[PDB]
Amino acid sequence: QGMSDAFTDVAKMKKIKEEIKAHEGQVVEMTLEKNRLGKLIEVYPSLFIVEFGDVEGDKQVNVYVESFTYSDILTEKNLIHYLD
Amino acid sequence: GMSDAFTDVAKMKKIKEEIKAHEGQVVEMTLENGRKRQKNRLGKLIEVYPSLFIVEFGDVEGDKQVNVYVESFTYSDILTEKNLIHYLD
Repeated sequence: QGMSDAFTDVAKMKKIKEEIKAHEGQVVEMTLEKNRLGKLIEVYPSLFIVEFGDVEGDKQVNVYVESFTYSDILTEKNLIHYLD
Repeated sequence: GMSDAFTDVAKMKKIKEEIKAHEGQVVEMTLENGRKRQKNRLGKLIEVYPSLFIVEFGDVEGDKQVNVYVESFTYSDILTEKNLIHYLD
């Protein structure tokens, strides 16, 4: 007895890409497996871009931009949560 | 001694101006290494931000590629000549 179809790499990757695209322009909470809030400023086919340091509740002196691959999420290197 | 045209402050101001002015248009870029430029690429300057800019490669006529991808660059990357850039009309 194993994780359902919902947890195959192909299913999970499909969901990750969908969820990221759907949240473009909105706030995300992200970790490095020190949590940060960022704005999802750009979403592209092979990468996405987050601006950190200027979200209310997580304001920092340094405002910077970081790119992530979808693999960063799939592999659980970085965890992401989509804030409404 | 090179003139004030080539001080870091001068060059940074010009880089930022040139990128801002060229948003939406085509750039030619290549990595600094030897005299004979290798693997030059054409891309569209699709976004300009305060700390960086974003180029889409692979869909410019004359340099079309199977894979279309974006890459971001800092203004420091250009200032320090890690990547070379030219603004095509």
